[PDB]
Amino acid sequence: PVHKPKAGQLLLKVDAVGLDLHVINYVMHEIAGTVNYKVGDRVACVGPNGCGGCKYCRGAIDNVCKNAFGDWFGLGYYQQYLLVTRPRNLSRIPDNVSADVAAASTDAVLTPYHAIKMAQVSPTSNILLIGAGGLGGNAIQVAKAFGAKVTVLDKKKEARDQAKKLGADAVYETLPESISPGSFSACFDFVSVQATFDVCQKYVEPKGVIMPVGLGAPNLSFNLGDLALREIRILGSFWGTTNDLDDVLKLVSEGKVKPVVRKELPERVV
Amino acid sequence: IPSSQYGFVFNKQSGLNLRNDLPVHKPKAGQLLLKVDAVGLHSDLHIYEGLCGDNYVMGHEIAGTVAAVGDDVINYKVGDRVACVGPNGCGGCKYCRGAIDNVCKNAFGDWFGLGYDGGYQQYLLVTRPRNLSRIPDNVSADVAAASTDAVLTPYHAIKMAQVSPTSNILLIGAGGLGGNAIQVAKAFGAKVTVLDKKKEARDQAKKLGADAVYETLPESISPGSFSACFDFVSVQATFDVCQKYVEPKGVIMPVGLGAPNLSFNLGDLALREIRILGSFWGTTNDLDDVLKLVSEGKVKPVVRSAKLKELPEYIEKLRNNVVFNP
Amino acid sequence: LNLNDLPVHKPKAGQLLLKVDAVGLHSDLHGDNVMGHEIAGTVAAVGDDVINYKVGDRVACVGPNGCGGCKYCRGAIDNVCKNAFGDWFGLGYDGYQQYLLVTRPRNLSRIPDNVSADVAAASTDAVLTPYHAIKMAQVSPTSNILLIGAGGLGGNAIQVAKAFGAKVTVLDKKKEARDQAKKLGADAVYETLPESISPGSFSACFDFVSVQATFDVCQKYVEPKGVIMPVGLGAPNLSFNLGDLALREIRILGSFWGTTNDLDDVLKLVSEGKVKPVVRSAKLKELPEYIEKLRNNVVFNP
Amino acid sequence: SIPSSQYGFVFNKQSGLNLRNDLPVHKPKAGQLLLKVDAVGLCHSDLHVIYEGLDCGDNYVMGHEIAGTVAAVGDDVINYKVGDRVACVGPNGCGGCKYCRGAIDNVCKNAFGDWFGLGYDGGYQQYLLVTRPRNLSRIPDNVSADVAAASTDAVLTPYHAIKMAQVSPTSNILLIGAGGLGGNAIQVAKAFGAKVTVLDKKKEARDQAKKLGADAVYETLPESISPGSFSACFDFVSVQATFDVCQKYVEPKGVIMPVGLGAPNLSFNLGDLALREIRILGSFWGTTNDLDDVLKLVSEGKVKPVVRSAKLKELPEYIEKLRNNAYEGRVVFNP
Ligand SMILES: NC(=O)c1ccc[n+]([C@@H]2O[C@H](COP(=O)([O-])OP(=O)(O)OC[C@H]3O[C@@H](n4cnc5c(N)ncnc54)[C@H](O)[C@@H]3O)[C@@H](O)[C@H]2O)c1
Ligand SMILES: NC(=O)c1ccc[n+]([C@@H]2O[C@H](COP(=O)([O-])OP(=O)(O)OC[C@H]3O[C@@H](n4cnc5c(N)ncnc54)[C@H](O)[C@@H]3O)[C@@H](O)[C@H]2O)c1
Ligand SMILES: NC(=O)c1ccc[n+]([C@@H]2O[C@H](COP(=O)([O-])OP(=O)(O)OC[C@H]3O[C@@H](n4cnc5c(N)ncnc54)[C@H](O)[C@@H]3O)[C@@H](O)[C@H]2O)c1
Ligand SMILES: [Zn+2]
Ligand SMILES: [Zn+2]
Ligand SMILES: [Zn+2]
Ligand SMILES: [Zn+2]
Ligand SMILES: [Zn+2]
Ligand SMILES: [Zn+2]
Ligand SMILES: [Zn+2]
Ligand SMILES: [Zn+2]
Ligand SMILES: [Zn+2]
Repeated sequence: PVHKPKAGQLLLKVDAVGLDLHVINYVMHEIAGTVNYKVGDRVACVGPNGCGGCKYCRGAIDNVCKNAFGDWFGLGYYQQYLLVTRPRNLSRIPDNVSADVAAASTDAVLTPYHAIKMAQVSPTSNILLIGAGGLGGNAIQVAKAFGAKVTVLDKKKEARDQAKKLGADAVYETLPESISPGSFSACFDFVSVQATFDVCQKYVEPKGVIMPVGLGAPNLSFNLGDLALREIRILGSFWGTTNDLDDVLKLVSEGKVKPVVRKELPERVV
Repeated sequence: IPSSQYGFVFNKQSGLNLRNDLPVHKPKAGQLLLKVDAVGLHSDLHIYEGLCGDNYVMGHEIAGTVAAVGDDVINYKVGDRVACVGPNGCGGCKYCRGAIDNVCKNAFGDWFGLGYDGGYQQYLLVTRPRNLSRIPDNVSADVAAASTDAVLTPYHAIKMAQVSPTSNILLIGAGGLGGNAIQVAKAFGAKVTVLDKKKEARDQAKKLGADAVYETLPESISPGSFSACFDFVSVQATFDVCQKYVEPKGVIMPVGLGAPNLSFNLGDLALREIRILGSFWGTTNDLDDVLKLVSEGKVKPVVRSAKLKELPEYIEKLRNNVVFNP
Repeated sequence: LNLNDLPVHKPKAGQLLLKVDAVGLHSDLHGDNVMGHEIAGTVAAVGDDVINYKVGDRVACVGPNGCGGCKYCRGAIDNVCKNAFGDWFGLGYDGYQQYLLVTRPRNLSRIPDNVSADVAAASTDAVLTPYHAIKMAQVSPTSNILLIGAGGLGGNAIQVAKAFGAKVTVLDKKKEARDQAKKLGADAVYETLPESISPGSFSACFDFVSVQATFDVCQKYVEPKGVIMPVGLGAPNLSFNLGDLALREIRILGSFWGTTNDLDDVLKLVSEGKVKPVVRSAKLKELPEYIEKLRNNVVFNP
Repeated sequence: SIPSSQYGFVFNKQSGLNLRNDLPVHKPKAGQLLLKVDAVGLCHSDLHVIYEGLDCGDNYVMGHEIAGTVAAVGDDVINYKVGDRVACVGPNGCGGCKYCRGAIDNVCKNAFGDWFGLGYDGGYQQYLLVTRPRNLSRIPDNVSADVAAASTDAVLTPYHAIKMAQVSPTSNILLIGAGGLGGNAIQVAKAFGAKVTVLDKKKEARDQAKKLGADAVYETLPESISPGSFSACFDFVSVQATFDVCQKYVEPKGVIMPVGLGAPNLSFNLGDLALREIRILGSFWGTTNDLDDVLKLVSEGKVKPVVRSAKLKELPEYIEKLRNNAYEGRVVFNP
């Protein structure tokens, strides 16, 4: 029961789609396919699907578009053909990147890329990442590509092992006593419960940044005296922008990031 | 809304000519039709000097009222008052996405009234409504039109230079753009010193709020003491004053077009880490900002109105040294 | 810590001696073994190596008193120097006296000629602190800001913010603070934001109170990508809604006192008439009387 | 122990750079230290001083790329002790002005004419008196003095410029010149994640650029390279012809960094700079924090400066060689 219109629109034949739990009348957001654009172009979808006409979109921040709330690809707006209403929200897949890898890049890589870029990570950064799963594992690779030294905390042995293979410079279950408090230029929390926030706050340096990218609790608290006195910054981050997706696919193209991609959906995988 | 209208079309072979038999386009999905309320008129003269297009309605300073909208237009509705963002960016490239839709490669040759159709007509088809800015209720269409370049352009430069209330700036040339620059810079809280060779421009500069105005900087002004220098003339001599009087780590903005090339002293630029920044027109978001400043009374552009049919008479006048209502 | 035969130190090579002209007095009420952290004076003697100052220079002290040698100080962020914790002027290190030894002259700001020592002293914290926060938030003439709490700091914040060209809305529970806020140039002043103010509409929210309720207003009214600056210290911990912070990309930025360069900036604004701190003068010997008064709730010439 | 006399190379406007065997060795005062020089680099900037009248003062020991070991300290010095290995921050900032306080101690007004080996005494000698020990950076254990010396300028200068340009893993950058500075710039830029294209007029510098990790190296950019396609252009030569290539190939809103000093003046096309919003950013040397960052990159193996050593007495021979562009990479001298 398919669509087919195009006035300022295009038609995308879906080649790969990635797989929500917190969510759980629209087809359900990690999309790569084939058709500023001409038939045969390979493209990936920028989930936040910004309007393109507001101050946020114009802007460089099309991910926080107020007009598109409730109209994100597969989350307000898993199917064989997708009529793309707003072709501005597409990114060209490079020739050497497969549709499967592109699809797996549209969120699992895009999201930590956007946060790392926001934090202004550089080859002198000394960063802490908490949680090395879907997002976290890609965050390791993105961070290393920015030149950073990367320390990973994860409760799960297997995630610690994967983190070592993906290039982390140190991996631990808990930070040992020899790690000085106040020594990391940035802390990225992919878990975001209170305990994990409190470690970011203890181990972030003065003027450093805490990026609570995970969504593990509805509220978090920070110590105010400490945040003020040491000028800590907490920056929210959501998904990514169209330009960020271009950047991600370039990194993936150049071999700097290799996402791990693997419909019994009910039972990252693409 | 009518099916025909009048307007002034430019052709490389025969200049700018009245046509009273022009079509009025129906918007497609994604487009809108603007009823032109005011359209401003030196860049149109440059036309006589051989610059940008071939068979387009001129007029690049445009204010109007949305008359009809296509499908898939959700940001605007009939009756909305809007001003056009001249560079008319594509909206799909990295520059536009971006925050720098003023340097869009895909829109070169497609700017409003300078390659694509503009405001010297009654009804303008806007192919890219993203390139519109809402006119506040207390701002007239005439003043909005006069803001779309004369205020937009210096505002874009001043914002890029990151001027603040601790800035100590030098502006060279207080004419059309320079005078508006004075007002914009004061609204950012800056101290403003103005150099102009013409007595009348110096007088006007005082009236517009400059803190000091001079023909030449006196010997008591220390070299290396201004945080930013904006040069609205841009010949070598005025560049050299910017370079001598800019502070270390300060910025020179050569916003005028008085010479095709300018030289800088390299040892000085390097040692004192001087920055030279190019600036062109402005962005959509800059226009929103400008209209807010105008709305709040912080900037008051100077504008006289006339009927669009009078345009040829005023073109000759400007050529020998104003907005239009269609 | 009490009052008439204290010694006067001779500076070593890299030090200087400051003759105190004015010293300001809330935090004093709240290091071990001279207080007074809002200091203006005149250089009275310099040590052999000192090239940036000479006898007769009028200077104000930047309270955090950074070490000058660490990465934070080198840096541009001398206000968060780890080495100087416990060594701040009048809060761990020695203005409530006639002559102050400045170990570390980099932590001084030249007072402009047309600014009095009294005003300079009242600028060193009451103006410096909100200036530092406003500058960090990158306020501009297009900014639409909310300030909560219009007292000592908040009132100066109003004037600093208006100098940057911002539109300023003030919330305060106390009628008299609302009145002062109106006089100091705020564009709108309220006891509670009326229902007509749209949520998500302010580019920056500065909370000079910083209890939970006041944080929650900042979080409801800050626009996407906007900034919340919890400058007050009204609770030890505050909480934020995560989904909202992430989804709308809100930023919370800590701010502490100010830097040496910020103090140069503040004294320039004061010099140019942009900010006019409110100050009454008295003799330093009167200090104990004014301390009691503020408790049951001014600058001093030694 | 420490001798009371020593040898070194002094510059004077009247008679150029000359060996002297009767130089004093100063005893530090309270806040000072004495550095025994282990390695000192030679820079193309020494040539501008000797042969082009680039005026930095008169009558000082040259050598501005300095690594050594603390030989004695004055009474009040606690941050360093005898035996510490340190490299000098060339601009030798005052520490007390707004620029130094600041984060920009490289453009200190007070220190004009007082830079190590360029107004104040430098490293072409056995023992250097350091008046301001703030302007030192600790050499990590695994970094040799020769490499640290090369790092104080040949690496520091391009690091500072690259950082100022905000190079990232999505940057596509052009570097012109692959000698002392340019070779390091290659490695620094790769550590920031950039794609790097190099131009050099000398075959042996091109060959070295390839070995240092450049993604492309050319004499002249081929036709397949689109104008307006580089996010940043770093010119380590800075003559009009190389500036023009930066200006043709930089993207809109991109940056041109004229780090080299090959002409007294350069010109730009104004219409092009304005229309495409090109930025030209001056960059000088680097800062104390930058040097700590650089030595950490070198220590972590991300940057491996190309350096060959020689005895300080050989300096006049290597000066001639550099003047004729006769070697690649840096040469440093052991006193
Ligand atoms: N901000 C955004 O735009 C955005 C986008 C996508 C996902 N998310 C959120 O990011 C989070 C991570 O998603 P994912 O897909 O990578 O998750 P995932 O399940 O693949 O991985 C979670 C990891 O966290 C580790 N972990 C959990 N609790 C821990 C603890 N207490 N201490 C140390 N390690 C711990 C687990 O061992 C696991 O390795 C989720 O909360 C998700 O809702 C946010
Ligand atoms: N960030 C720093 O570096 C720094 C420096 C100095 C002081 N401070 C802190 O800033 C805060 C204020 O200091 P001050 O000198 O301005 O205090 P103040 O007593 O002079 O002013 C406080 C004002 O807040 C108002 N207020 C209190 N609670 C309120 C609420 N719930 N809602 C609305 N208004 C309320 C009061 O009516 C009064 O007008 C203090 O917590 C102080 O410790 C911070
Ligand atoms: N801005 C600063 O702070 C600063 C600091 C140090 C050096 N410099 C300047 O940087 C420049 C480079 O110094 P260096 O020590 O690396 O020089 P070097 O002599 O070690 O190397 C110069 C390189 O440039 C190449 N080259 C020369 N002319 C060329 C041209 N026209 N086109 C392409 N390639 C060319 C040569 O083949 C050689 O490989 C010098 O001018 C020096 O004065 C500037
Ligand atoms: Zn939008
Ligand atoms: Zn997903
Ligand atoms: Zn575009
Ligand atoms: Zn115009
Ligand atoms: Zn410090
Ligand atoms: Zn105080
Ligand atoms: Zn050198
Ligand atoms: Zn050098
Ligand atoms: Zn200095």
